[PDB]
Amino acid sequence: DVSFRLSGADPSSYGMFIKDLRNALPHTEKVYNIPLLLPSVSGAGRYLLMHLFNYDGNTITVAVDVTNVYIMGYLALTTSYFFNEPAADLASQYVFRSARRKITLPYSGNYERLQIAAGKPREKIPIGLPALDTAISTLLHYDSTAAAGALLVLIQTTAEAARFKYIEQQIQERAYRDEVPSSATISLENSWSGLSKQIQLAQGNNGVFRTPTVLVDSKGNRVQITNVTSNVVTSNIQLLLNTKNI
Ligand SMILES: C[n+]1cn([C@@H]2O[C@H](COP(=O)(O)OP(=O)(O)OP(=O)(O)O)[C@@H](O)[C@H]2O)c2nc(N)[nH]c(=O)c21
Ligand SMILES: *[C@@H]1O[C@H](CO)[C@@H](O[C@@H]2O[C@H](CO)[C@@H](O)[C@H](O)[C@H]2NC(C)=O)[C@H](O)[C@H]1NC(C)=O
Repeated sequence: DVSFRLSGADPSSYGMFIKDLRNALPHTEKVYNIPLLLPSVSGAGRYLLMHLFNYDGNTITVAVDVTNVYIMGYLALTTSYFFNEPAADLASQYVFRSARRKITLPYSGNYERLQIAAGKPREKIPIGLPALDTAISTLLHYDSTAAAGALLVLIQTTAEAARFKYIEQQIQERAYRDEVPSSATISLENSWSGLSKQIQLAQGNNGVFRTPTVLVDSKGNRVQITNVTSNVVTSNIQLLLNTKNI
C-alpha cells in the first residue's frame, strides 16, 4: 500500500507520497527511460490501496488500477463506493470485501461526466493539498454531488501528479493555498494517453511521433510535440499507459 497524511504535510512529504505511488506501479520494461505500465494483471494484484488521512487524521482507502492509474473506488469507514462502470464493478470483486455496504456512485470515472455531476469543469476547481484535505472530508460521508468535485481533486492530486512531474510540482506549489490547475496541467492530463501511445510508436520510428501531440506549455503557450527529445518526454512524463490498453 501507500499512505499520505495531510497532517504535518509539506512539499517534501507529498513528494515522498507521489514517489511511493509511482514505485508501487509495476513494470517490466522502460521505453525511452519511462516505465511502461503493464498490459494487465490478474486478481487482486491489479489494485493498489492508497491510505489518505486528512488534517484531523480521518482516513479513506482509494483502490487504484495499477495498469492505468485509474481510481476505481474507495472505502470510507464501513462503506465502499465505486464508480458506475464495468471496470469498477470488477474491482469491487477484489477490494473492500469487508465493507458493510457497497454504494455505486451515480457516474463513471471520466472527467466529462464528473464535471457534469459536480457542476463546474476542472478549470474552475482549485486543487492543492488543502483541497485534498477537503476532498477526503467530503468522501467520508456520502454526497454524490460533493463527491464528484472531491474526486476531481483526488484524481488530479494523486494519479495525475504520479503521471507527470510538472503536475506533481504544481501541487507542491499549492501545499498551503489552493489554486485552479494551470492550462498546462489540464493539457497534460488530457494528453497522457496520446503521449503514452506516441512514445511507444516512436520506438521504431527513430524517436519520431507518428502523430504530433499539441500541448500547452508552462508559460501558457501552445507547443507541438513531435519527438522523444522533447522535455515533456525527457523530464516530465513518468509512466506510460500500455498501447494494449489504447
Ligand atoms: C477511460 N478512463 C480514464 N480514466 C482516468 O480517470 C480520469 C478521468 O477520465 P477521462 O477518461 O476523462 O480521462 P482523460 O480524458 O484525461 O483520458 P486519458 O488521457 O486517456 O487518461 C483520468 O485520470 C483518466 O486517466 C478513468 N478512470 C476510471 N475510474 N474509469 C475509466 O473508465 C477511466
Ligand atoms: C524534435 O525535437 C525537438 C522538440 O523539442 C525539435 O527541436 C525544435 O525544432 C524546431 C526547428 O527544427 C525549433 O523551432 C524548436 O523550437 C526546436 N526546439 C528545441 C527545444 O530544440 C525538433 O525540430 C523536432 N524535430 C522533428 C523532426 O521531429
